[PDB]
Amino acid sequence: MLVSVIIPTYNRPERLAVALQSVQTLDFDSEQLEVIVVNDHGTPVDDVVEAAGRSLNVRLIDQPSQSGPSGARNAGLEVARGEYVAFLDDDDVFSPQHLSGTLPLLKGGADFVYVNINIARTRVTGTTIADAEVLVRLEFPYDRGLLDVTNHFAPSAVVCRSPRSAGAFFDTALGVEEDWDFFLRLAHGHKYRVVHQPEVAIALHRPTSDDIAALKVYEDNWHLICERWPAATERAEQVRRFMPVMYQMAYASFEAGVPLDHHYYERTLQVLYRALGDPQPSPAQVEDELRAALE
Ligand SMILES: O=c1ccn([C@@H]2O[C@H](COP(=O)(O)OP(=O)(O)O[C@H]3O[C@H](CO)[C@@H](O)[C@H](O)[C@H]3O)[C@@H](O)[C@H]2O)c(=O)[nH]1
Ligand SMILES: Nc1ncnc2c1ncn2[C@@H]1O[C@H](CO)[C@@H](O)[C@@H]1O
Ligand SMILES: [Mg+2]
Repeated sequence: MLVSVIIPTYNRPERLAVALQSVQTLDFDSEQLEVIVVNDHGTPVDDVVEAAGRSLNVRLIDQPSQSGPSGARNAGLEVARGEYVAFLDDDDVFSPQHLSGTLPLLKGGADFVYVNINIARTRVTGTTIADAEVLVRLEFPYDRGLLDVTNHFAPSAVVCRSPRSAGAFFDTALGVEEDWDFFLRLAHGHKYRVVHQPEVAIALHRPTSDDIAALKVYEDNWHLICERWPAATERAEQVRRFMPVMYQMAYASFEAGVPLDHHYYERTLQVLYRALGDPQPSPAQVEDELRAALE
């Protein structure tokens, strides 16, 4: 009724158990909450789901074919009855404040809250987020249009007004950055009021020919998405120009068989945020920082 948790899942029955248990330890009245698990035509997870359902109002949906996270999430958005929807990937965990920390902002007039993200390089549980080897923390406020440049959060961090009621769904033609496209669909396409909640955190758990072709899917979907959704300030429209620069440097390294920094994208976001801010750096300066971020 109040909140629908949507968990797309695929061949990770055991991570899905951790995510569900992190819903069960929510500091929240469970009579107001439903959970929708969507098996994207992988190994069955009935016994995993029938276990948690002894406490949560849980629904298991079985896809007719492997549809990608877009098609699986959409299946959840279609039946989610909550005024509000909270996405949770099957390999991530909520903190117990995930809803008590976001719902007051939504009831107050927000349409879309994202919380802080801890990039967890060790597996954790919901009540033990702050016992993990935290590699990076994504905590960028919404004051600069960073989200217009490229994505800086993840669906496990998002609680938002019923997208089925807005008629806003995931694009099934995108297997990567389908979330970036969806966030802009809500914020621009449907004028959702985006608000950052920095007092709540999730734990997000995260070959050359292999790598070059992989990042190329990302750049090409990033161009697609940029073209579909123009930036809502001129500075952000200018700072998009440094993304193909960052890609070119990534490709250069990959071709020389040199590895990039572990979280070079997340170091890149910090450079792009800087470039969007009060004293504006010259492009040669950003370029030098994109270097360090990637080295
Ligand atoms: O065919 C698939 C693959 C995955 N999933 C589920 O989708 C979620 C995300 O999959 P995962 O492999 O964990 O994604 P990440 O690599 O962590 O992130 C991807 O999905 C993110 C949102 O989770 C986007 O931010 C990024 O573009 C993209 O890299 C999880 O619930 C998966 O179980 C499906 O339902 N179907
Ligand atoms: N604009 C973009 N948005 C999201 N991801 C992007 C991206 N450009 C590349 N990537 C690639 O996807 C992974 C990011 O964590 C990593 O594989 C790599 O950084
Ligand atoms: Mg993941």
